[PDB]
Amino acid sequence: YSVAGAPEALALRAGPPASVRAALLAARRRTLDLADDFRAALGDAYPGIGYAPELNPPLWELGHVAWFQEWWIGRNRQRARGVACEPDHAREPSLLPQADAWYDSGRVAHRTRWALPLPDAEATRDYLERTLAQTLALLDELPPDAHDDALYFFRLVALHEAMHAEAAAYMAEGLGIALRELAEDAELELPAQRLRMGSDAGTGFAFDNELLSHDVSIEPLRIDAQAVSWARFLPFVEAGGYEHPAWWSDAGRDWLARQLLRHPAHLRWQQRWLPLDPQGAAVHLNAHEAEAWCRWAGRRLPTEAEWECAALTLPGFAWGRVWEWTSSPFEPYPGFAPHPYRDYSAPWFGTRRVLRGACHATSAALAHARYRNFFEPHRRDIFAGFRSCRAP
Ligand SMILES: [Fe+3]
Repeated sequence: YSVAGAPEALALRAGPPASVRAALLAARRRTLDLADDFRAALGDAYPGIGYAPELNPPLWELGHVAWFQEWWIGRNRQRARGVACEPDHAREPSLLPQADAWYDSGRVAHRTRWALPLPDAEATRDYLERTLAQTLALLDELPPDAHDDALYFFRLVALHEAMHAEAAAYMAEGLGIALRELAEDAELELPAQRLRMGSDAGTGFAFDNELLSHDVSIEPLRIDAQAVSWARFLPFVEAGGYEHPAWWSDAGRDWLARQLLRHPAHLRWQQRWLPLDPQGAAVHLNAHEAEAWCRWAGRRLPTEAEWECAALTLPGFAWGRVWEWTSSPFEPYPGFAPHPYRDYSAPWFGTRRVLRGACHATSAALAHARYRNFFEPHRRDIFAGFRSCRAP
C-alpha cells in the first residue's frame, strides 16, 4: 500500500507533539482566513444568513470551534486516557459561562443557533485565541515520545477544526460568498486481492468509524483514474438522462420528480455565474445523480472497499478534487465502538452514504484514503462528485 495521504495527514495522525502543534496553528490560520472571507461578505452581522438545515451562522461556527477545542483539551480532566476517556466526566468551567448552552452541537437545537446572545466577532476571536493559547501550553507539556493516548485529543480537535473549515467553504459556496483560498481520462485495472480495510491499531489516530481494520475480498474491476468530469457527465444530461426515470433508483425517481430544473445544481452551460469548464470534476451531484449516470454509462459506483483498495495500490489513481459517492451505506466496520466524541459516527449509520477521497476545500492534514465521509444521499451543497468502475 501507498501512504494514505499527504505528509501533513500522516504527521497529524502519527507524529509527535511538534507535528500536532504545527497542525493546530495551520488549522487556526485557515479558520481565521475563512472567517475573514465571511467578514468581507457579511461584515460580522450575526446571524448574517437566513435559516437552512445545511447552514449554521458563521459566528456560531467560530465559537463552536473554540468550544470543542476547550471541551476536549483544557476542560478535559482525562486527556491522557485518549479513547478510554469517560466522555461525561465533571469538567472545569469554560472561559464563557454560557459556552455549553451556546456551542455544544449535541445540546443546542439547530434553529436556536440563529437566536443566541453570542459574543460579537471580536469577543469570539478573543475566545478562539485564549483557548488555543491554553491548548498549545498543555501540548508543550508532552514529551517527544508521547503515546497515541496522550496525543489523542490534540489530534481530534485539529481534525474537528479542519472539518468546520471545509464546511465554511461549502456553506460559503451555497450562500454565493467568494473565498481567497482534471488531467487526461484513463481506466485502471484493479486485480483480485485481499484489502486490509480501515485503520490498523498503532498507525496513530483513527476515527472510530475506521475500526476495526479487517480483511475484505476485492473483486477484479476497471476503475476511472480520476473523478467524472463535466465533459464525461454532461452527455448523460444531453441524452435526456434527467427525464428517463428508468436510469434512477426508487429514491432517485422520488428526488428527480421533486426537481424544478432537470439538470445539475449550479448549471444555468454556466456555473455558480461563469461559463462551465468541461475539464473540471463534476461537483454538487448527489448519490442519485451519480448512480443514474452510472446506469446510463453501463458502469457503477465503487464500494468504499474497492475505492480504498484502488487509492492505496494504483499509482495512476488520482483523487482529492471532489468527494466521491460510493455504493456503500455508512455502517460500522466489524468491532466498531464509539470513541469519546460519541455522536461523531454512531447516530448517522444507515441514513448516510459513504463518500471517499477529499475535495479542494479539504485540509491536507485531514484528506486520507481510510477516511469515511458520510452524508445523506440527497445532499448537493457538499463538494461531491464521483468516479465509476465496471467488471474486468
Ligand atoms: Fe463540530
